[PDB]
Amino acid sequence: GTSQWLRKTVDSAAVILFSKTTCPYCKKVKDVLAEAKIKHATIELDQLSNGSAIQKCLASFSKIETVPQMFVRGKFIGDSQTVLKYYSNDELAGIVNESKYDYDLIVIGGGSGGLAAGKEAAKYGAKTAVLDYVEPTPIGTTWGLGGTCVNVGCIPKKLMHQAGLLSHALEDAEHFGWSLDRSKISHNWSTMVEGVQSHIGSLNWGYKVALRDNQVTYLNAKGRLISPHEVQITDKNQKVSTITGNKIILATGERPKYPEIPGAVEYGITSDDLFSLPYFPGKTLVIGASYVALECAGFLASLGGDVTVMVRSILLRGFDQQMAEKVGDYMENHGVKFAKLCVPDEIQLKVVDTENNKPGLLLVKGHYTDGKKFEEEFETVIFAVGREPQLSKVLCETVGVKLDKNGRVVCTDDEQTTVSNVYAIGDINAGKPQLTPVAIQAGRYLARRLFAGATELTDYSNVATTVFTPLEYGACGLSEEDAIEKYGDKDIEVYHSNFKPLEWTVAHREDNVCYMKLVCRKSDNMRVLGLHVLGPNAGEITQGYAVAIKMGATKADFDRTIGIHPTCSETFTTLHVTKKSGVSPIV
Amino acid sequence: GTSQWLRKTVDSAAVILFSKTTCPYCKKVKDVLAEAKIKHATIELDQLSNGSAIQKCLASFSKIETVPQMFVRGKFIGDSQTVLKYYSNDELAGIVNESKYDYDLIVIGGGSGGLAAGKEAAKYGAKTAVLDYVEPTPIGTTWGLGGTCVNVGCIPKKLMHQAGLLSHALEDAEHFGWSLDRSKISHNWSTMVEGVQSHIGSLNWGYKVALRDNQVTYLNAKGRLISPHEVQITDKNQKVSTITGNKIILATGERPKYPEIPGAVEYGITSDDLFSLPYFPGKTLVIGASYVALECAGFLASLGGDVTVMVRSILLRGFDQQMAEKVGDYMENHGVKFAKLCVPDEIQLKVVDTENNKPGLLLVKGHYTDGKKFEEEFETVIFAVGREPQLSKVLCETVGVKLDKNGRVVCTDDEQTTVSNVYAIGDINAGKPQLTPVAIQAGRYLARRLFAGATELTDYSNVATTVFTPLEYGACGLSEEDAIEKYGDKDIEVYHSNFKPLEWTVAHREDNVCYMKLVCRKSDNMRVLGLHVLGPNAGEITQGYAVAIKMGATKADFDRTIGIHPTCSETFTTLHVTKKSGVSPIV
Ligand SMILES: Cc1cc2nc3c(=O)[nH]c(=O)nc-3n(C[C@H](O)[C@H](O)[C@H](O)COP(=O)(O)OP(=O)(O)OC[C@H]3O[C@@H](n4cnc5c(N)ncnc54)[C@H](O)[C@@H]3O)c2cc1C
Ligand SMILES: Cc1cc2nc3c(=O)[nH]c(=O)nc-3n(C[C@H](O)[C@H](O)[C@H](O)COP(=O)(O)OP(=O)(O)OC[C@H]3O[C@@H](n4cnc5c(N)ncnc54)[C@H](O)[C@@H]3O)c2cc1C
Ligand SMILES: COCCNC1CCN(C(C)=O)CC1
Ligand SMILES: COCCNC1CCN(C(C)=O)CC1
Ligand SMILES: COCCNC1CCN(C(C)=O)CC1
Ligand SMILES: COCCNC1CCN(C(C)=O)CC1
Repeated sequence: GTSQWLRKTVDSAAVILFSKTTCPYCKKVKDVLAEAKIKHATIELDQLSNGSAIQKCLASFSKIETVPQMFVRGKFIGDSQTVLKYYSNDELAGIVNESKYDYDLIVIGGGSGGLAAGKEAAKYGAKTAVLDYVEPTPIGTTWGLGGTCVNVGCIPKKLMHQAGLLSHALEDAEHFGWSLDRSKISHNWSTMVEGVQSHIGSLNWGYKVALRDNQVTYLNAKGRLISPHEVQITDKNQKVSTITGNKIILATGERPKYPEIPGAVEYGITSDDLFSLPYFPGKTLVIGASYVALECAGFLASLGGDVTVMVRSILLRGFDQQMAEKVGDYMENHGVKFAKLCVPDEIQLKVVDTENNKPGLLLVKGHYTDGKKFEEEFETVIFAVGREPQLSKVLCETVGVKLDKNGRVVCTDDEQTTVSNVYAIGDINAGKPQLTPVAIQAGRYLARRLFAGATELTDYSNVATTVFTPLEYGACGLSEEDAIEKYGDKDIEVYHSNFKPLEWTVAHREDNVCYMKLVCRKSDNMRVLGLHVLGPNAGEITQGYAVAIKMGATKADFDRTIGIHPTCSETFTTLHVTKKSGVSPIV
Repeated sequence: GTSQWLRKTVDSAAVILFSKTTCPYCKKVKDVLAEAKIKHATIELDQLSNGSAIQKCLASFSKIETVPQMFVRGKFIGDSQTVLKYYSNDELAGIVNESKYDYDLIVIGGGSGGLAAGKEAAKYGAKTAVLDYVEPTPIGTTWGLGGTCVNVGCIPKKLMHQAGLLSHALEDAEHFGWSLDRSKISHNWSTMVEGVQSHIGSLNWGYKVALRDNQVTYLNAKGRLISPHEVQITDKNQKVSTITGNKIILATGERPKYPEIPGAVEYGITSDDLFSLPYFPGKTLVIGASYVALECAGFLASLGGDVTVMVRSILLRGFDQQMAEKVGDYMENHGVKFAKLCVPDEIQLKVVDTENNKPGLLLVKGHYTDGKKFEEEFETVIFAVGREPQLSKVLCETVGVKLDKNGRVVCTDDEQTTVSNVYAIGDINAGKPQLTPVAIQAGRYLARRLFAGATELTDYSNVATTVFTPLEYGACGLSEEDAIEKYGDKDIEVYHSNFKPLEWTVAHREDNVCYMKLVCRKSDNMRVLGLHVLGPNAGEITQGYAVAIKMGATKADFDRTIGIHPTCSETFTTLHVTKKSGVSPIV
């Protein structure tokens, strides 16, 4: 038990000191390592109820039972007198750098998860390398260090969402007394892109500085695992070489899919291209119905564009479908057109003019599920029909890492693959929510278990989400249909209400469009199984409730907590209308 | 136990039916009452684990042990056969209206608490009257039904706060690509007031409609309790009369104080006057340092005004003083001037011109705590030096209701005064947080205990707050200094961080001004004693965390919950820098 943990810790830590906070001999070893700038993990035995037991187990490796004890990569180095001897004789630098491998850790993929894992491991003295490379899109788009979220995801998406939101603030201002005239103001796409891209540039540079300051080696190279400990790297000159590492973390993410039709790759774009596009897209077709599709369509319309969304079946598959329909209804009332139950069959009438900053023109042909035909011209066509990994480029199948039927890595609950020294984190971890804060938490927690003897696992359940459509949708836990499927309609109670933000009153916005509900399990003290809210700032509203749901909140916990007035969020503290009662939810 | 509860319930309920959901004789009595439009409370004995015991106790009043049993104001009316007999013989209307008093409930005060209490009591068949009157301010300002929050408080304050916030949205828009020029846009005060006042007007009317639709009598009259059951009312013609009631709820609120100096009442105004002022105040002095003072100063500056705040000692006395100082520092960097350690001694140079919509001009003289002199001219002087009840106008001291040294009503934990049939709720309840949602919860819960046999008490602990200064400040639980005083510095750990909203990046706003912290008790599993956040949308951020603190969240509960990205609120899920460590909190 304790003995099993200690063996695992000693074997995988790079440099680790067993100590006590009250021991001057430990302090003198700490000072020597600090001064030689040797980084290491420290385990303070007097701060663990298990400490006396661990102290005895140490003797199985060192034959001594006292503190301090220093280990390097599984080898007992010495006690106080012995470490200071190596220091005085200038033997200590060569002792702590001695390794069977080039690196204690190689991270393949320099995005949300991989950067977090790499920086946290180097905190504890692991010799670490982070590999990152960006395969260009079909039209040649590329970007800097940091992954999908930073460069072509959460960060630019929310900044352009904010640009769309400011449209409505400009309209609202006249009602609150400001002298501007909204009808005489227009938007400049290229000015917005320049500002967004300048912020992303500071993030790329910030990550390079952070790695250098943690003594992490950054290689801008394409990595391929060719045996359990060997990574083949190809650089920007196509020079090829091999590096070795003790532990391997796979963190290579995903990229957008294209449908298998004529013209798609040649004449359409994806979200990868949109966030740095030099010209306004113009009349735009978005094919797909995921949150990427709806978020992108939504801000394009708020920035004055003519936007159509082509929906194969339903909006936001996998989310609560009542809330998905209210989301789409809001977008349709505020400009966005929808081609429902429709798929494309083929896509060129005019070539893009990059010198004069003008889109081309495309003819899109498709059909509806009843057989009727679709045909219409667009300047830009954006595909948002999902994302997939490409692990055949990352992973020789003879290494023995097991993949599932979607090509994602099958992992134990501590992120281990079927090869004992190889782990996987982030979007390529089969079955996990595909989100940036999940990837960061997995990576940081994993590095602590490998190199600092930590035990805490990542908790993947009830992770909250927000869809940043023009009216935002936040959620935590089960959709209503999923709760009813799992427990039965008789055992589910739903409390709900419409609401109107106070900010919408003087501005003359709509009365009964914002909405919220709690899905509860009757037979478990009315436990809150799922929380759902459509309204402004939905992400800020939802976040704090995710802690309470993590601890098992019930309806009674929401009732006894007092609201903050005036806010949108306070409506959750006084809900009382149930769906079973048939009483209207309007304000 | 059960017997004691049942006696209390039967004695104070107006009309109550003891029933079972599976009994057709109960359903036929329900239908008869429903059809005669007799409102009543219902207690379903098969839905309480205590039901069999209650069924036997019923026989102490009726000599029968079966359901249904109908009671009116403490008197057993009959079983099924007997109730339908009264109905068939047209004796039932006169049986349920029979009362020793005019009303089952008289509520004195028609604001946040009083309106909530009155409407909830009439739900259960209590014959109810709500009295409301608005004493005019020194210059003659008055307003309609609904209390301080609706008319001269939370509602207009936040709407003018929103008007100030839109200033910064107008500036931000150019950076996000919109073609407006902020420097050429001005604000029109009277246009804003017209819109704010139109919304308040719809609230006044909405409350009158709601009372009529619940069969509550609304009397626009000044009430005075002259004996335990007698209320003297004076109407708008000074006609005087007396009405009687079984239960009395006092809910009369507070009004602004004036300092005892020459010129204050004659030439200054308070928040009561500001929210409907026909002209822009111009160059304005705000005397005081409470949240009212800072909120009002803050939006006046955002609307283009020249604003000074005169502070006797500290800002936001009673709130966390580190956060109070960051609040004030932000206001000072964005325009607001401060006269620190200063008090006024006397206040006319020009009379207000109401025909041409122009303020007057005043000379203010004062002194600093070291003895130096203050002297300066202002167009408007606003006093925000606290609020107080005036219960000598509400309450003959011979009734025997006990007051504390501040003139607030001393209450038991179920809101009872020292007179057994008289209760107090809202701002006049001594020792309670003075907030609109506390008053609403107290009133609704109290009406259910009086007239529906409920037992749940209002929980007054750890009630969250938000100060709507230009940069908002939300909090829940203990300030840091209060936690250190109660538990000792050694037992307190503080995790904190600066942050920057993603929306501030492209807009080039400040890097290290937003701030958050968790104050935790080491010896109680790092329990979160207090949460503090300075930033945009602080009220929406804080609300949901109040549920988790109500259930006793620890630091580990915050760590294991995953963030929503990108939001301000997610920074609470990854805090790690402690104050004890001395590590900088900057981004
Ligand atoms: C449009 C869009 C919007 C999104 N919005 C949000 C949002 O609001 N909130 C949220 O939580 N999530 C959002 N996401 C999801 C989020 O981007 C991902 O969940 C997250 O980036 C996953 O991180 P990761 O570490 O798994 O991979 P990534 O961040 O994708 O990083 C992987 C990196 O590895 C590189 N790489 C690949 N193969 C190799 C190789 N062989 N050698 C070297 N390097 C390689 C890739 O080029 C990339 O740089 C969004 C995603 C998209 C597409
Ligand atoms: C400027 C300002 C801003 C505020 N902002 C907020 C905020 O953002 N959030 C928040 O939670 N709280 C806020 N508050 C506090 C909130 O207004 C009060 O806590 C709340 O109104 C208390 O309600 P109440 O029922 O106790 O009394 P009130 O709402 O004051 O109602 C009492 C009513 O009784 C009437 N009355 C008095 N005497 C008699 C009599 N003898 N006969 C008949 N009627 C009588 C009064 O005229 C009044 O109409 C603010 C207060 C102020 C002053
Ligand atoms: C067969 O190997 C091709 C490798 N592709 C990439 C292209 C250039 N890369 C970078 C670092 O941009 C790294 C290698
Ligand atoms: C005065 O010059 C105006 C610029 N001419 C542009 C050239 C490019 N055009 C395209 C590509 O359709 C549009 C007209
Ligand atoms: C001595 O009694 C004076 C009563 N003052 C008020 C003035 C007029 N009121 C209203 C309802 O506006 C009610 C009575
Ligand atoms: C053309 O008329 C302009 C209005 N004249 C106003 C009259 C009132 N004045 C005061 C009260 O100072 C200011 C000048």
